[PDB]
Amino acid sequence: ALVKEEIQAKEYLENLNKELAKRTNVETEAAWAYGSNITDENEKKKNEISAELAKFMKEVASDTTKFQWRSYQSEDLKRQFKALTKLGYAALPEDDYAELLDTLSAMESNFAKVKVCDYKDSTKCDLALDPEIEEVISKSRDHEELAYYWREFYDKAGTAVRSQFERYVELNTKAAKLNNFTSGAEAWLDEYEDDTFEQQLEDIFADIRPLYQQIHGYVRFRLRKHYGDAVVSETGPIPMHLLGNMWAQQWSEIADIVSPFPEKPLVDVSAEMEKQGYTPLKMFQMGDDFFTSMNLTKLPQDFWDKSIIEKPTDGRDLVCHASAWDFYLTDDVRIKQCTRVTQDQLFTVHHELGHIQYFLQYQHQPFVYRTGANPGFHEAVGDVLSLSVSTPKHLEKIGLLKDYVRDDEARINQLFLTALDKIVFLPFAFTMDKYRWSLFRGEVDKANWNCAFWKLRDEYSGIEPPVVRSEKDFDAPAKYHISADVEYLRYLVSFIIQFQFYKSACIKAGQYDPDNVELPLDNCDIYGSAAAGAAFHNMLSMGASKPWPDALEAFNGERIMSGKAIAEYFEPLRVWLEAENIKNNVHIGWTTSNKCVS
Ligand SMILES: *[C@@H]1O[C@H](CO)[C@@H](O[C@@H]2O[C@H](CO)[C@@H](O[C@@H]3O[C@H](CO[C@H]4O[C@H](CO)[C@@H](O)[C@H](O)[C@@H]4O)[C@@H](O)[C@H](O[C@H]4O[C@H](CO[C@@H]5O[C@H](CO)[C@@H](O)[C@H](O)[C@@H]5O)[C@@H](O)[C@H](O)[C@@H]4O)[C@@H]3O)[C@H](O)[C@H]2NC(C)=O)[C@H](O)[C@H]1NC(C)=O
Ligand SMILES: O=C(NC(Cc1ccccc1)P(=O)(O)[C@@H]1CCC[C@H]1C(=O)N[C@@H](Cc1c[nH]c2ccccc12)C(=O)O)OCc1ccccc1
Ligand SMILES: *[C@@H]1O[C@H](CO)[C@@H](O)[C@H](O)[C@H]1NC(C)=O
Ligand SMILES: *[C@@H]1O[C@H](CO)[C@@H](O)[C@H](O)[C@H]1NC(C)=O
Ligand SMILES: [Zn+2]
Repeated sequence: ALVKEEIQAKEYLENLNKELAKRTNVETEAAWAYGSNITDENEKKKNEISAELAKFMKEVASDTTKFQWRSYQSEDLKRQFKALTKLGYAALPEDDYAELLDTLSAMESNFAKVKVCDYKDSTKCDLALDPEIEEVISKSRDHEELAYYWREFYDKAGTAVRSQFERYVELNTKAAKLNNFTSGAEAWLDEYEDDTFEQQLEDIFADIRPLYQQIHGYVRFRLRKHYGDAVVSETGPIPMHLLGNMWAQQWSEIADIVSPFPEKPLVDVSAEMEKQGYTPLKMFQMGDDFFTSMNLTKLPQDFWDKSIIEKPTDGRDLVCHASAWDFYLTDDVRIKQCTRVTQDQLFTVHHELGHIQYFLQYQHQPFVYRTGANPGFHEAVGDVLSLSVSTPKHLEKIGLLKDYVRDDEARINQLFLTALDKIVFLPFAFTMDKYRWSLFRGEVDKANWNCAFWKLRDEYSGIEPPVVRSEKDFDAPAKYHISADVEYLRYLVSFIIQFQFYKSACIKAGQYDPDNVELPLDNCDIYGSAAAGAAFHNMLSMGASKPWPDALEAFNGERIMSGKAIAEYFEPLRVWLEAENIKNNVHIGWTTSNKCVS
């Protein structure tokens, strides 16, 4: 009978979860070694261990059918069993799985090994994205130099892996169908446990889109005054290489030329960090300080002993796109970041430590629950702190911002600066997965794959390549997450929900009151707030033990993903910007791009 079986099932899960942590530890160690040191030997080791774990997962999924788990009384037990039935890529036949792993490492290693030649010196051909190319894209205001680096990078990181990407799409689809999802789109969306999730995001995006159009319009106007109308047209999509980022995902790097009030202060603390002798170690210690100040968990000794926080100075190849690592034991958590001493990197450190904090908060949970409530939650944690770190309030406290007068004009500058990071990103993030979903779902013919990418970038973001592209190019994998097969919707979700978290954390900290002019949301610092920390502990400690609305409820009593909070934060900017665009007769919207030839 079922009563006795459910008792046996509980013991089965308890033992199996422990076995899964231990087996995954081994896979994670091999993946860490490869990411830290790209070699053919390490590639082989990583992929062989994964193949072994996949084989065990197949046996696990098979064993779940021996339990009448759908008949059980315990929602908790049922939730754990359901999690075990979900094989993902491990559902593929042995050979197909091995081919997929080979395809994935081929794409990640290609991305990591990209080197271009110096614009001024065709002899020097050892410039990597991190840090050499990214430095030029962010700092150069020479549009031809910018276009050179754009083309060189996209050709090498994107086009070079078209055939691999094609095989990846095929195997991803085969895997999804073996799990009885329609495609990889549905497989990814399953992580949000909500059949209306896509529509919810369409609705929120539609609400924020008009504000994005205004920012777009204003930035284009300002870029015309800098580069001239030969480079930037009034009515067309913005040439993306002028936006301070290789993928135009955030535009904060060009704030100095597009800021609302150029004669007023613009927060840029990179120079002060260098002046005060900041190091990657100091930055991480400061991040640790922020979490502990909120009564959250201190970084364990394993973290300091084992993390890589600076780019290695030997000749080795490695993945320099930052990552946080859970090894599924106790306190064995790690970061690999090629850290630089900049304002942006200080935020990145806090983002990374948000992942690490989540690992520590839920490490007592059964293995299947040791992940985010949904992927967006994991990405949001560190950003909530970064929002307060970025405030003039906090930056003055740590002596990085000097002689600052927070008048109305300085406030608009700061809000705009934040919008260039937070609002601008929304259409970008949506398109990363809208694109891959359409390929996964078989909605785009292979002959149209490249211009399908640029069409979305045009439609949603109103940006375009600096030069004419065609179906002879393949540009999507020039973005890390696309080469590395990392779902991107998590970041769109994060950028929305992080303002729900921030607003509530600020209210809890007594740092935000909508009726108190002295406590604006955009200058809230949650540093040292145990009350804000309590909310985080209540939520993060749950891991994936409950559907995400219950985790949100544990934080602030709400159960609904909402764009209300992000709109609330940016409302003073919206009012000012709508008026400024009218005052300057700023053209809003864009004609269809001519930069991708069919
Ligand atoms: C994705 O969807 C797939 C369907 O599109 C699905 O594939 C199906 O999985 C079924 C298992 O759940 C499987 O059903 C079995 O069928 C066997 C015979 O099928 C053969 O002939 C078919 C032609 O008619 C072919 O198409 C097949 O390829 C096969 O060759 C049966 O022998 C088998 O039966 C046994 O098991 C049932 C299970 O009973 C349940 O559990 C307990 C038993 O302890 C019961 O008390 C309880 O009431 C409950 O019913 C027993 O009742 C029975 O006595 C036998 O022991 C079973 O029906 C099916 O064949 C398979 N394919 C298809 C095309 O349907 C995938 O599993 C899905 N994948 C995922 C990951 O979810
Ligand atoms: O390490 C990562 N992940 C990252 C990348 C990665 C994923 C999978 C394998 C390997 C690596 P990253 O998001 O820290 C990560 C590394 C630094 C920035 C982050 C990023 O990619 N951000 C996005 C979005 C973005 C751009 N600018 C910003 C600024 C602030 C927040 C996000 C953001 C990007 O495109 O780079 O994941 C840890 C994890 C484990 C288990 C569950 C959940 C999470
Ligand atoms: C990189 O890996 C090689 C073998 O693949 C190993 O011999 C070497 O020690 C590693 N290098 C570093 C710097 O760890
Ligand atoms: C710190 O957190 C602990 C539990 O983690 C809690 O019991 C304690 O009240 C918190 N300290 C403060 C000052 O709130
Ligand atoms: Zn992250």
